[PDB]
Amino acid sequence: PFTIDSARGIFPNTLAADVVPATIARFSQLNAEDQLALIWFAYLEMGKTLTIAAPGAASMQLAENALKEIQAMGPLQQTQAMCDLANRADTPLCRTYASWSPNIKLGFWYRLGELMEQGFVAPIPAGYQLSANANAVLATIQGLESGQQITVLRNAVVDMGFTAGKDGKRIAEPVVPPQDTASRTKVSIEGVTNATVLNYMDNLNANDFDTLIELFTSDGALQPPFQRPIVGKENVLRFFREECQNLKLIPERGVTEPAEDGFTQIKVTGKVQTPWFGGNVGMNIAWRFLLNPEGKIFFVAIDLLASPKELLNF
Ligand SMILES: CC1=C(/C=C/C(C)=C/C=C/C(C)=C/C=C/C=C(C)/C=C/C=C(C)/C=C/C2=C(C)C(=O)CCC2(C)C)C(C)(C)CCC1=O
Ligand SMILES: [Cl-]
Repeated sequence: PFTIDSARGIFPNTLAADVVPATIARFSQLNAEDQLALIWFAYLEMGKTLTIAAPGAASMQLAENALKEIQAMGPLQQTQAMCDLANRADTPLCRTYASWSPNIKLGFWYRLGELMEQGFVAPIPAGYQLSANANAVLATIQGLESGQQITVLRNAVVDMGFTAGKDGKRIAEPVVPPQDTASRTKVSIEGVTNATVLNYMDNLNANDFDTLIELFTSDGALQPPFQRPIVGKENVLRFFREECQNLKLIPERGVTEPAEDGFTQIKVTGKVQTPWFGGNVGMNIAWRFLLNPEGKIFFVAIDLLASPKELLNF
């Protein structure tokens, strides 16, 4: 209950899927052309059984100029531009890309994937063979659960490009209006009646970010899977609005324990769906809450779990 960084240690039994950042670190070592080929390979195979949802119209508008610029290049330049993004080179295209929210980056690559499939953007060279390190990285990816697979792909996409400056322009999709109160569903969590946890889940499922943020302490933090804590209401609300639209949280069961100084620690396990895959991918998730004596959220961590065997009382 003293520091955000120490609260990171609550529920230390929770086995997170650290194969995801491990695999991202291996991927990030590879030659840029192998990075592009590997994801092409993974994308094609995954597309045999899982269809990515189409990017939103606003997103496509925001990426359109950059996409047109690439589409106007000769093939060798197209390949160089994509390598620039993978290498995190400092170029105008890489700076534009870095200014984008994850969803806009994902929609940019969604479009390039379609154009490569159609032959209008320089495809991976025919008969391309991955490097020794890259073939093993792909093998690991293809052995993971789909929820882990899609998280590796997102993290590879978000990592590309070049950030120059701390207070650089941030481009994101417009904020969706919250769900009308009448049509809202309420979660049920075995073992957990805590109103702050239930209101957390219900407000996020309704895209009601202004209500959600009011659950937090001023200095409170939210820790997304495999990322550092996002600290204080402005940064956490920013994150909700830019990155947390149209999720479906399906918490199942939890446990509630006292913590030092009248705090309460609560662990919930369940599933989450991203709007990119809808009901076809259910990620296995834990939430770890540290609530102050008044019930506000001092800290919440969201963990991608190593296996369904990490869900409480499987
Ligand atoms: C790149 C590339 C390509 C294309 C690649 C493409 C098109 C790849 C596309 C990949 C896509 C669309 C991946 C989407 C992933 C989404 C995830 C993991 C969302 C998780 C959300 C969670 C867990 C949120 C949970 C949350 C909960 C519960 C909270 O309680 C609080 C909020 C929080 C957010 C934390 C080509 C194919 C063209 C080849 C070349 C190449 O490189
Ligand atoms: Cl998402």
